[PDB]
Amino acid sequence: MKIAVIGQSLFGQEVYKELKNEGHMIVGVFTIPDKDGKVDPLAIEAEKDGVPVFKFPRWRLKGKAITEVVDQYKAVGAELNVLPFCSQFIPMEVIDHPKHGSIIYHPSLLPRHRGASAINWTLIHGDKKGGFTVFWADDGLDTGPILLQRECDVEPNDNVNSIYKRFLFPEGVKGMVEAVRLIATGKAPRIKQPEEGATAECIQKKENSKIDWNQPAEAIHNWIRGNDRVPGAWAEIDGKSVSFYGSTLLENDHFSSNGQPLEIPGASRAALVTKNGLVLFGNDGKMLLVKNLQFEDGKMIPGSQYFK
Repeated sequence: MKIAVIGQSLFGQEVYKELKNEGHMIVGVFTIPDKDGKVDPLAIEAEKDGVPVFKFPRWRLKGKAITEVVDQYKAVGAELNVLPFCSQFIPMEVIDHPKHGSIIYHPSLLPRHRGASAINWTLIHGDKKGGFTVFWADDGLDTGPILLQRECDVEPNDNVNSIYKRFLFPEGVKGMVEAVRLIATGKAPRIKQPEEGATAECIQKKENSKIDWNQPAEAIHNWIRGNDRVPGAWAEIDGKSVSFYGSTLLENDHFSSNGQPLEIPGASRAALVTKNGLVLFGNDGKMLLVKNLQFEDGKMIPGSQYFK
């Protein structure tokens, strides 16, 4: 069928590539403008194939759809919109235009974790199960009826990168391909999202990923891994913003060490720089271990190497 891919990232690129390879006609790719002279992976592949690329800065202006860009969109004659990691606001005029409307990839088990940082919140909340949903876009945010859903276990030390690389990305690509298959072959369902279990959270940015120290060790562990790598949980240390990566919980066989104390403003007590990384305390007397630290615009350095 005729598909417009509206989105970005290597995930968007892979979904484009697999749909193409399944015999679908990609009539257009609609992605973000160039930033720092880097073209989005989705745009790179499309161009290589001669598929038309569009890079709208915005689809809307003062609460009204920009007719000139909507018209460019409508001209490619999509029969279905596919939205992998679309970071743009898409007018309902566009969402509803194709005969099959639009499907969206969402990296959580809807109705839980609506919002653009669902992977982060899956981990921040310490969920035991995670996964993704392919759903039909409606006018709300991640509220449309479910086409399909796939689950995975969340590992205790999973960060955003590990669960994304292990499951959400490669199975997510397959799920999108399968969803289009079901649509083409005419049997895709529209399961209304249940009310029970619905949650919605905010977008994670550097600013709001600052560590709140007045939590138990386990919650701090979840906070750090839930923002690792991006945007990077951080705290001020010695006047400067330090980001934390590679968290594990630490309970026992202590205090071997001997650690070198590191004051962290707001921490329940001083941290310990040790051979195995940076030991941090929660407000419950318990410990976590951070393997890697990063300063602003910085390369990562091992927690063990803080004073060197």
